[PDB]
Amino acid sequence: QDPSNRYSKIDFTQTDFDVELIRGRLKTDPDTAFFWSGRTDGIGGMDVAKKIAKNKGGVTLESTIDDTNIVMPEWDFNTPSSVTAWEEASNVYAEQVSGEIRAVVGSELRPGNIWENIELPRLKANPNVTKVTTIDPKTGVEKIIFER
Ligand SMILES: [Cl-]
Ligand SMILES: [Cl-]
Ligand SMILES: [Cl-]
Repeated sequence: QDPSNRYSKIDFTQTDFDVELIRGRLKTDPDTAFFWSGRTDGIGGMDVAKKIAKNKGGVTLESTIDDTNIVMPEWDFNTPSSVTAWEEASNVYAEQVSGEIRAVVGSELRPGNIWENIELPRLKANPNVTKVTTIDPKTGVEKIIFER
């Protein structure tokens, strides 16, 4: 659970996934966490979210995973173990955020996307979250979708 134990490589393509081994590495500083899902007019994805987050002084799930020396299984909608691993990592990341949260959300989302079905409900249940603002991945339009 220690955020400073963040240097030794944890490679989940070579070991069994257990989210409790990375709970500390998934911690974030307040008012920095980003989420993302979907595309607008084809524009979006994990890399657009990473660029937007880093330009605004924040982090994403994937940037946190990379920066803390974790390798996740390749996500594939038809490989159950990788679906479960990403769902659990997303849930623990979301459990631990605080303050003002941002999300790069496209107008077209995949069925079963983790944002609508896992992460956003977790954030609404998180008393430490004070605001959720979406950012369109193509246009940059921002909307406050939740403010407690
Ligand atoms: Cl994903
Ligand atoms: Cl859905
Ligand atoms: Cl997803």
